Amino acid sequence: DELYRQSLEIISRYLREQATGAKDTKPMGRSGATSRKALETLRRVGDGVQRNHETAFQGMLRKLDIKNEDDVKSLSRVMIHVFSDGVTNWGRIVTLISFGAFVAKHLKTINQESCIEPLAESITDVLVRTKRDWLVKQRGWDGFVEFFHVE
Ligand SMILES: Cc1cc(OCCCc2c3n(c4c(-c5c(C)nn(C)c5C)c(Cl)ccc24)[C@H](C)CN(c2cn(C)c4ccc(C(=O)O)cc24)C3=O)cc(C)c1Cl
Repeated sequence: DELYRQSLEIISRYLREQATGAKDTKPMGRSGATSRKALETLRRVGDGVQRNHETAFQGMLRKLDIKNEDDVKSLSRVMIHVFSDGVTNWGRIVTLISFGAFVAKHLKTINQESCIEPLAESITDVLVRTKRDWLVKQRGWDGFVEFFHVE
C-alpha cells in the first residue's frame, strides 16, 4: 500500500521535526519530490493551524492524559470518532496532522519521544482507512500540494 507508505513518511517526518526542532536532511522514498513539497507545505500550514487552535488543542491534550506507550496506543479510537463522519476536506486532514504534531511536542516534553513513531503510525492508519476513496479522488499528496500552493 503505497498511499500508506507515502502518508506515513510525510506524517512521521513532520511530527519528528516538530518534536525535536530539527529538519531531516535525508531524501524521501518514492514519490519523494511530492513528499518533500508536502512536508514543506505542512511546515507552513500546520504551524498556522497549531497557533490558531491552541486552546482546543490544549484542552484535548489535557483530557487525553498521555504519559506512556499504552496511552498512545489507546488514542486511535478517539481519533476515529473525531475524524470519521461528516464533511471531508484538506483543512480537516491538516487539523488531524497538526494535532499530531502538538501531541508529538508534548511527548518530547515528557521524555516519551519513543512514542512518536507509533503515534505517526496511528495517525496514518486512521487517515488512510477512513479517507482512502476521497484521497484518491483528490489525487493524494499531489492534490494536497496543489491545494495549498502559493507561488
Ligand atoms: C493525533 C490526533 C489527531 C486527532 O484529530 C481528529 C480529527 C481532527 C480534529 C477535528 N477537530 C479537532 C479538535 C477540536 C477543535 C479544533 N475544536 N474542538 C472542540 C475540538 C475537539 C482538536 Cl483539539 C484536535 C483535533 C481535531 C474539530 C472537532 C473539528 N473537526 C471536524 C469535524 N467535522 C465534521 C469537520 C468538517 C469540516 C472541518 C474543517 O476544518 O473545515 C473540520 C471538522 C475535526 O475533524 C484527534 C486525536 C484525539 C489525536 Cl491523538
